[PDB]
Amino acid sequence: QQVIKDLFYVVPLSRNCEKIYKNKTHILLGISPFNSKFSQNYIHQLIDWSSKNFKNVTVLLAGDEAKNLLEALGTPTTKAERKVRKEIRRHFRFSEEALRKNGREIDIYTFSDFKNNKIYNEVYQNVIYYFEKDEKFRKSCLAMSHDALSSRAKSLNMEDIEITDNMLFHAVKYVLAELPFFLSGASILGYKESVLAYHRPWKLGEKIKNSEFYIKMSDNQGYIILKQIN
Repeated sequence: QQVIKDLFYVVPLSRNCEKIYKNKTHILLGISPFNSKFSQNYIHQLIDWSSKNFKNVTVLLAGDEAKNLLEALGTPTTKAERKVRKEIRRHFRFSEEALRKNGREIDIYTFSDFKNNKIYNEVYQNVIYYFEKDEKFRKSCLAMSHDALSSRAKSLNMEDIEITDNMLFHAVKYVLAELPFFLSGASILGYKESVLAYHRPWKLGEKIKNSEFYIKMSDNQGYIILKQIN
């Protein structure tokens, strides 16, 4: 189906991201938790299009710190942990169905699955270091945290809530834990190169690509925005 091959229009973060995308070596599909965009049908579209276009496909699901997003928006830890487990199981089920339909390996991980991986741990340590020591990087990470909480506030219908600093610093643990895959997902997983793919721009990535921090993306890592057009 040429409809499937053209399901998405790709917008690269940088010209280097475009080259990695055009090499079609590997795509990492970021599935955000507690986001109504990621229905069964949409996850199938992502994987169907990825399977026609890329040599290798991997799905990234949220790890343990997804509970922080709920704990910030008024969920006690017990309910938050159960809601995360349920959400990850559903994301896995839909992703596995579509990978299987395409004759693909069931290559699905959470960002918590790499605590014994030296690349993940060392990039994570770098992210934590500059979060503590570079106010500019810290501010950008806290803005990613604000974005994640604002979206779910609207999504769990709670837009009257003030987003406090304590909310931001609790939720930024999610941002810091996911960021190594934005920076170095190919090297963490073991592919020669990769693009992480998502449906929204990554403003911090634009700054990283503008050489604004000592935090850098790996040379073999790109980021693409997936749009759908008529």
